[PDB]
Amino acid sequence: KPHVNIGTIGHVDHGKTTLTAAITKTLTAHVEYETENRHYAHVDCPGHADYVKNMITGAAQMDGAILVVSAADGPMPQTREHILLARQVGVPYIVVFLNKCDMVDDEELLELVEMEVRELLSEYEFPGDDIPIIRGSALKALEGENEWVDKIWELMDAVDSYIPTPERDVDKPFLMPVEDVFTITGRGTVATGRVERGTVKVGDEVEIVGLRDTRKTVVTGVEMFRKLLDEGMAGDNVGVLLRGIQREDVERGQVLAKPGSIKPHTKFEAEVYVLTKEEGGRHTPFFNGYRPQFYFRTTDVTGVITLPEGVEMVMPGDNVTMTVELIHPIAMEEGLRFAIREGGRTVGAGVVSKII
Amino acid sequence: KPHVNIGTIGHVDHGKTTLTAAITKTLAAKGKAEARAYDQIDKAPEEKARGITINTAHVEYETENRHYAHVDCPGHADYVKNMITGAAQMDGAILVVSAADGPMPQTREHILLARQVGVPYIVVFLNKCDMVDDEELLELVEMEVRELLSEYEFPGDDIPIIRGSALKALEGENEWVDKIWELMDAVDSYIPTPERDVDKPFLMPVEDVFTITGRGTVATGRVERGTVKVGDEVEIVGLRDTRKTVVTGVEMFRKLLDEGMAGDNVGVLLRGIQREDVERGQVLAKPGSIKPHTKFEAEVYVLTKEEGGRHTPFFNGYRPQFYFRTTDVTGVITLPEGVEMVMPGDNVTMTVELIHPIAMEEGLRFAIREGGRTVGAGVVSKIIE
Ligand SMILES: Nc1nc2c(ncn2[C@@H]2O[C@H](COP(=O)(O)OP(=O)(O)O)[C@@H](O)[C@H]2O)c(=O)[nH]1
Ligand SMILES: Nc1nc2c(ncn2[C@@H]2O[C@H](COP(=O)(O)OP(=O)(O)O)[C@@H](O)[C@H]2O)c(=O)[nH]1
Ligand SMILES: [Mg+2]
Ligand SMILES: [Mg+2]
Repeated sequence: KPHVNIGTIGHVDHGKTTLTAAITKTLTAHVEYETENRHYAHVDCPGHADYVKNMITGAAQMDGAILVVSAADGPMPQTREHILLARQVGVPYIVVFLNKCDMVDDEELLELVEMEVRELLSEYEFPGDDIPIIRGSALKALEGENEWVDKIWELMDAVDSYIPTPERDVDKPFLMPVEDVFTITGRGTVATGRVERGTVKVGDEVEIVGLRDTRKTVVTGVEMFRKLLDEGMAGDNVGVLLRGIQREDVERGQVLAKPGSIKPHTKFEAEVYVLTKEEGGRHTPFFNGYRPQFYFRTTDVTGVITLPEGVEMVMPGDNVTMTVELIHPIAMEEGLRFAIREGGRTVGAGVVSKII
Repeated sequence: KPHVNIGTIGHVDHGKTTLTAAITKTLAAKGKAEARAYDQIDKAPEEKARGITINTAHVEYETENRHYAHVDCPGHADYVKNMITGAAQMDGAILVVSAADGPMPQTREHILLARQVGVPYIVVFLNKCDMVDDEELLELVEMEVRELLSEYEFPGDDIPIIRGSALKALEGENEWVDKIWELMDAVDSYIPTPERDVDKPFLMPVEDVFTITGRGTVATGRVERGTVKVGDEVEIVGLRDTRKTVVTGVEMFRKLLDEGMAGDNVGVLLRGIQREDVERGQVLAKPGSIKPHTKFEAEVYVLTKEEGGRHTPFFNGYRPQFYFRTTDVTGVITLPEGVEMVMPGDNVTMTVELIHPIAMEEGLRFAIREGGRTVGAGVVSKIIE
């Protein structure tokens, strides 16, 4: 049965931890649980920076989120912050659990809160008019009341049907980041790496994207050492041979890809979290014009940072939306994670939020 | 064709993982390995020796002569645990020393651990010679490394020391690549090929003893090394005076076999032996091949709380249980000069005196147990007579 990564977002005390427990009983504290047609991994962080860092750099990468909103309070500023963040890091779908409905029985009051949640979701670019809003009480559900346990079921039905099962890596357009390039004596040039997505077979055309102008060629070999010939797929460590390609023609940090499926860019917006000293970062802040290294897949490229209008610095442990201009193009899409390094220290973790 | 377990040891940041990557890439260019990404060897997965977590990378490659399984580990604590209780004993090690820093404290500790766990042979890769062209400084570092090896009884005058650059080799610079070849020739030549378990002298730890009507007195266990068949002479070694007798049969699933082999779970029937003459914790062995001892030195890793172990230190005179193969035996610990207290998570050398003898030899692993939990993992480093 398919697996999906999700979690709970929304303002402090609105009920994420209780909902999380009520869901598990019915049917960064990780839990797993399953529905009839799907298995779930579920994250519930204890507030503040924990959400920021799981969402920018976490073990999972959320395929959808449950926004918890307390009927008693309405949307608060962390409700907004979390919706904004979700958009920034690429969370593809949101279902809402309107919680604490045991405390608010005026239907008219519930519809007010509902209207405002939808508007707030639509003010980022989520489709506020189509997102499921399930009325409930995680507390009364956890406490066994059949009335409210039923709505945990309704929530999980809405999760099953509205948050699609993510596209499997093997079904995506071929992509292999080039790890190294060398000549095998008596043979020729190979480009090695671990296939990230899709499938490749001898005779396929690929593009070599990033660092230099894109070129297209044909795959003349795919090898997994002493195990496999002619094909590879997501997860495989392979050497790829390419028609007409010498060592001067392919390098570490480029990618092999299905033609047209990914483009090179030098300029993008990203959401970045600045590591603390204790996390391995520096104690000093980011600033406009800072020119660290950006690590995207298998290479690192210098880039210049610009901070938002009227932000002069960003302190360790904080996050911001930054604009970046790289000195060389790199293959990239929205939602791609990267590290920011300077010297031998990881100073930042990012996700590409928009391509310019 | 012959298979050999090796690995890279040495102080943090000296270049172990970059060397490991460089070897795989060098041999990959000759169709003799899979080239392995530095970051995949560096970010080593977790392995799980019973409540103990060890971050361990495995690569494989071959030279003209042998197949190598090569281990590399991110942190000093991983090497501690790997060497004392990791899944593969090393048949040899490559000691990486930065020519820019010289020997450092993990350089010493790893040479010391290699000695304590019985690593047969060390070859040295004097790394980062791209940073150091002063011929005075090089020969100084090599003399220090040689002295340090000799201090722990390695043949510091015989040991090969290859001057290279892991980083330049990994980048493809031909002259540095040559030094990877020089290293692999030193590995092939100086690290001996280990004996196979089946060619070693028969040994089986006794698990249980009972009588089978119409067959005789049977000692069960799993054959560890060698082979056994009806008519062979065996000794019964440990816990009481050694006795020699004839194997009268070997059974598996209640049926008589032609022979039992390294790996088989068998019952060995023993001539002239009653059920009280043999017990759990004794070993059956090729006569003369193993001796019983009560006193030994060991290198011991003391588990943390989190691994299931103690939550307080122990002291000189600690008298726990020592679990050798199939049975616990009480022993008294004497700590070395200068060592007064041992904390959860420490590794130390100790002397032990058991209350009954056990068949043992240098290299034999054991657990230290107390109140039915494992508190330590040890290797017998020296027998004391
Ligand atoms: N009345 C009511 N209280 C709830 C409900 N769900 C949670 N709470 C309570 O509100 C407080 C905050 O809940 P919690 O799950 O920790 O909030 P979090 O900060 O979003 O994880 C706790 O006292 C909960 O027991 C509910 O459905 N109804
Ligand atoms: N200049 C130079 N640097 C090296 C060489 N070998 C490794 N390094 C660098 O030293 C650092 C540590 O190497 P690493 O292989 O991870 O050391 P390990 O902890 O012993 O695994 C890295 O920055 C390497 O790229 C070398 O031969 N020359
Ligand atoms: Mg909570
Ligand atoms: Mg390393």
